[PDB]
Amino acid sequence: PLLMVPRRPGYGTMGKPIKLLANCFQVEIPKIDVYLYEVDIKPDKCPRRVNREVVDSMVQHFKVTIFGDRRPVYDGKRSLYTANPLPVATTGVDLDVTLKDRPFKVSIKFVSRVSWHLLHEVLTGRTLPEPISTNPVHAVDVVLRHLPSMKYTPVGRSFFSAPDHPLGGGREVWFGFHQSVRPAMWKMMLNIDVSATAFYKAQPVIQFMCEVLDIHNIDEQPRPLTDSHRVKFTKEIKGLKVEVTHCMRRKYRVCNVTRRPASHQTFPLQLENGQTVERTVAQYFREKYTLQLKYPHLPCLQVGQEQKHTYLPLEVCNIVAGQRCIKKLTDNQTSTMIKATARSAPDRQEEISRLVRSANYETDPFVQEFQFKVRDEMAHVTGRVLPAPMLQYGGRNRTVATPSHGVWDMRGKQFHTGVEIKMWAIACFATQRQCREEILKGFTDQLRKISKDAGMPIQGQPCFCKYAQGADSVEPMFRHLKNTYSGLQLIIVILPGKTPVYAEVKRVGDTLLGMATQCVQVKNVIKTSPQTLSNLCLKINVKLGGINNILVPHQRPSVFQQPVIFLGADVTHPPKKPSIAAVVGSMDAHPSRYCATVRVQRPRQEIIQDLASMVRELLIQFYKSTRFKPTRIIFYRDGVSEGQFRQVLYYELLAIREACISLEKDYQPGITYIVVQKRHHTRLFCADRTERVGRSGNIPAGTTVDTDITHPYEFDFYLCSHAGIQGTSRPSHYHVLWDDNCFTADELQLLTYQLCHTYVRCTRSVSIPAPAYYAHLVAFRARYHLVDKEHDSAEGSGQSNGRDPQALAKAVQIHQDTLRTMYFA
RNA sequence: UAAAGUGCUUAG
RNA sequence: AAGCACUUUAAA
Repeated sequence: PLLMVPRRPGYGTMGKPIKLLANCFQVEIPKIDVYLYEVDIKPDKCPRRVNREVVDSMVQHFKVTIFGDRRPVYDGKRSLYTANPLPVATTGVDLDVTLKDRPFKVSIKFVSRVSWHLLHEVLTGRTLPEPISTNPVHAVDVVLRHLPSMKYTPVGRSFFSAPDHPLGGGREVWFGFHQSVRPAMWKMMLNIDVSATAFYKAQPVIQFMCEVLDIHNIDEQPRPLTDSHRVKFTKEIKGLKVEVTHCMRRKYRVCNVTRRPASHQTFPLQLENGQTVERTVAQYFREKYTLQLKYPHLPCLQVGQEQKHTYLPLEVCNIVAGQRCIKKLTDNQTSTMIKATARSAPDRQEEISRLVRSANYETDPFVQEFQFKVRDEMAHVTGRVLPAPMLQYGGRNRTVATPSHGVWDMRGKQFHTGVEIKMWAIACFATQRQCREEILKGFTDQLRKISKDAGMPIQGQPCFCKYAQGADSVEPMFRHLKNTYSGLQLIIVILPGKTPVYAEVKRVGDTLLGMATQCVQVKNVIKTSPQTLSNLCLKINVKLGGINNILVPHQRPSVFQQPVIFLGADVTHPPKKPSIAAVVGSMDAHPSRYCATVRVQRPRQEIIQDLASMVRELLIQFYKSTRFKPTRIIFYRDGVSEGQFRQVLYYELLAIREACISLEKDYQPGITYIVVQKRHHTRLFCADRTERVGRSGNIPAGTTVDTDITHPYEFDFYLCSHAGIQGTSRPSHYHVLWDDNCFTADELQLLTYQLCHTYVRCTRSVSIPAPAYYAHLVAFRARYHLVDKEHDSAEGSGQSNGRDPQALAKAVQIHQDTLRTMYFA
């Protein structure tokens, strides 16, 4: 049966009101039935751009019969839309279109009609809405997307165009926007955000090579390139598109570069009657084209197939404009781009506004034919700044921290329940020359002092201290350390940086060894900063079950008046690699301690294939530490795309239902299902310049919005719960997909904001609630758990196929000592 | 691998 | 290529 998403149970009333601007723009649509036609192109699986050009040419030539004065819109797929009905029948209409010259056949056919009248009735709330191309909001999206997709180079939901800001290496940054539409209160809204990316600069291939290899001058010192030069240049040119200047335009896909120059590059010239004349490329272009090759000492692009084997000098080829860099940018290019692409919050807002002001929607033919009117000014909103919760730390005095501006420090505070660390070891995978014995000795001295001042005094001398240069030497070492020492709290592995040592250390200490490990980079060991040490101590104390702080028992919502558990779930995708799904669960009464379980799943699967069992295990452990039955389950979810919300819900909800049918008997606790997501393109700004926080100029921590830019009838809200420091903050969006607990807007909003302050790894306000963050961490920890076994699967005699049997599910299974604990930090 | 925030990821 | 990069973080 169909599911029923609960509606708005009310709006929020808590917190200081604040005026805001938003990138959402209103859209006037007529309450008119508009007609949808299913378009099929006969050469299948083509680019969307060529399909768009096909239909444009079709409309150009076939208006005498069919389209006439109309100007339909097309999604690049099997969806065309038209304002007035079209003079074609139920049966399809096959038309021929021309475009070396390869024509297409197209079959357009009416399927149904979408009523924007029903949409207008939904947005105003006059009618209750819940009793691909067939929904009307998608048609609005297509109408608004049609024009920019002809003027600008389209990527995904976004649009770019050429400007000049060289990144280096024949690359440049193209600016542009992201466009999206969504139904909000009273009006369709249009999201427009600023984006930029990397493209190959359009220029002669001579200069592209010149810029790739940094041969600043080649004219005056004419040099024939090298082996290393050629390898790098082939790496950077192989796969790209080039145009030929000696023939009007002529475009090829370059697939290799010759090993030898045009002077020495010989091919069998093909004569009529199948005759052969061996000739060199430079000779060929001299005798057929009357072209004195300026650089015949330079190699040639091989554009043709293995049968044809065409050879073009770099001298005549240009880089075709409009090809985006897919291969990873370097460190240098990344730094340069973020130097150029960085915008603070007010800068970003004053960019978006001028951009949408330049778009001139009033003079867009495809907006005019559908009687659209999009608002030119940003959306004015009013939001509420929630009150941050207090946190009780421990010690003799029981200090309490008041988080100002979504941040506090542990300086002067102690853990609620500190732990003594009696037996501990340390393993430097750095060399003797990287850190002297004295360096690590002082490092450990100050770590011990700061730990005692944190209320968690790590006591005594290191039980073990030894260097190691072997990645495959961590399995023996740990084994030794497990048996010689009985009751070892933890070890520390100091690392030189990125290394497989970390992967195998985590794999052993979490699956084989089953003991606590804290890894530290050498620089932080040798350049000591107390803040780093304090965060390390936080992670360690949590790793030994020590509760850092608790949420003040007084300042809490009424939901805590009953045993409640808190769950966060996340799924991470391979890109034929396995997918990883993790779910966590609070173990204590106050939301600080979490256990977790993790499973492996089919690649590219959004839904969580197995859920009930996982929830089962979690619930069990809750009883084990609570002896109580959780009456309310608060499920936080991240990962599901907006396209596939409800059906996932069904299984997941019926899974949790199932997981609660098992425990005891006649057990139906209150389930509340919320989906968190940070991917959206809604960005809220301060309408009052005075209230911008920090140099970034963001909104304050605790800002929430429940009004005219949110959902018409479903229970969603924005909560920018984090200190915005760098640029425009990302307001995490929450959407209530289920509530049996019947909670008001104020209650759930402030609960999520409080959960954003209960993060153990950081004495700050984090963007999303703690269970979701922990689930993400569990996913990544399992991802490292299943890295291809060192010196066994890699380079098996370059990728290696996985082992699908249940041993893969046990390669992610955690040693029993490390499963019940918070090894996530 | 002290951490958070951010933007490039990477999805025709 | 799961992984980069930058900014900030225990003076008073």
